[PDB]
Amino acid sequence: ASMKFAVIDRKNFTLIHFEIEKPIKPEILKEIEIPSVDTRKGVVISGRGPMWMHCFLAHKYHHTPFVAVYDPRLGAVVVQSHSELREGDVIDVVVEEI
Amino acid sequence: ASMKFAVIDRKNFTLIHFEIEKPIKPEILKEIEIPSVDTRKGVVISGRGPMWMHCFLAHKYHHTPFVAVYDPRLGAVVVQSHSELREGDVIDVVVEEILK
Ligand SMILES: [Mn+2]
Ligand SMILES: [Mn+2]
Ligand SMILES: [Mn+2]
Ligand SMILES: [Mn+2]
Ligand SMILES: [Mn+2]
Repeated sequence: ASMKFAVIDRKNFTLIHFEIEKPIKPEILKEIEIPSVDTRKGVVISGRGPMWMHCFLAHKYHHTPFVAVYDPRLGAVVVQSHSELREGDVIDVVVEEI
Repeated sequence: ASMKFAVIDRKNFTLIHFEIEKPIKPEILKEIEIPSVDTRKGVVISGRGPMWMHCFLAHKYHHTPFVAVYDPRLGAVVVQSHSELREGDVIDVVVEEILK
């Protein structure tokens, strides 16, 4: 009841947006339940939060063909990948919060 | 000549501070040359940068016993680890950056 995730499926990746409701401590990273996704497809991760929340999640999806992290100015930046894209490639995404 | 790294060794982790000087594009992640460290020891990562820089570096040390990311309010938060600490544990380190 303190952290919501939205998941959106795409031809080429699963998007994960997280929202923080109540303020959080890091212990949360032991409790939190990470959305399960299509492994055959890479992952983009967005949300306003501490870098640690982002990194934690990012590593969590490290088996997928790639992981990218959202930056309002740029899109999703691939930070690691096994199969499809390269570190530093930028997927063209915009995320609107109403 | 756009991104500097400092390394500081400790009994229990290698600290990596990174600094950005020129503004950066994400292409940089293909070039960046990461400080090599004692694998037997975990790693703490401090620096101001985009999430992506943090995550990128963090993942880069993913073999070490753990990786933690510095947060001025809290300390170094373990975000992944193989051997020593737990995700969400907070190493109780203070980092102050002396300006000028
Ligand atoms: Mn794990
Ligand atoms: Mn890997
Ligand atoms: Mn790699
Ligand atoms: Mn691993
Ligand atoms: Mn754990």
